[PDB]
Amino acid sequence: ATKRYAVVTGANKGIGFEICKQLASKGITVILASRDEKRGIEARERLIKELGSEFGDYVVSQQLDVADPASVAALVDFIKTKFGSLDILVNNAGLNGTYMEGDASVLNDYVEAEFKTFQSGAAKTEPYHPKATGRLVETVEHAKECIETNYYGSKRVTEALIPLLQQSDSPRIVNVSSTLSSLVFQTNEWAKGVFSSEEGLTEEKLEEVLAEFLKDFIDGKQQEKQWPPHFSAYKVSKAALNAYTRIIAKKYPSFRINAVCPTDAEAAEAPVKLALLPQGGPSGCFFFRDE
Repeated sequence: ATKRYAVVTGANKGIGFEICKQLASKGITVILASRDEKRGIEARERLIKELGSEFGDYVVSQQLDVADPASVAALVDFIKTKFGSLDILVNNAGLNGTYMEGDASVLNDYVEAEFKTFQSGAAKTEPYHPKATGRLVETVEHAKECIETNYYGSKRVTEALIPLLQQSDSPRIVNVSSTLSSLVFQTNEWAKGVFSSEEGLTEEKLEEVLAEFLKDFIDGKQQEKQWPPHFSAYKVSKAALNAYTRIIAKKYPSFRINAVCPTDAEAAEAPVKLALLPQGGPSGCFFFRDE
């Protein structure tokens, strides 16, 4: 009933776009934030034409690069000067740390090998490239950008919007994570130890794991030190984001703050429900689709 305002980052396509669609249709006013201005503008255009001209006021595009303090800073001023309030933050902007060399479809063989780690719990530490048709590349620079967006970007956007969110009588923060965040994949036992702590976990300790991983990664010691052979930066940053979700969950008890692993409209249903979470929903939990 009460008019609400939401930001969804990385929302010009994919699941984010569907999150935006579903929030706007429930009467929420959505800020569609995207790394590129025109794609965000075009995404807004398609949503109102799909939803109806009566939603033109309920969807707004604003450019947002989460790795860029000035982009983040510009967005807070925009929400401040146009609306004055914020009730929902959905952190969906994210990077893989990976690309495919050669046949792009071999990626499904790499992803397949990872999900069989779920049904055996035996996390292999030696790299195994399923085909010579394609190769899953994980460069040093992509690992920095991946960590910088998935961890530091989300924290930067979250901390910048907390002051506005705290004037909500129901602030909701939703962090879009990934199944690869599961600790079954953390072959490095120290890092797994840090991430698993429920008491005495600090952001400084999280940042030490990220910095330590990036340094063994520079040094070419990914395998020496038992770091994941594939999706390595991706797994560590999204696992870090899960742990960070719990940290700020405990800091702000009046908020409901959660992470969720997510066609795209159905996968968007789980994060959208958490953005409209009743005041009694949990806080600090990792949901796979539906719990």
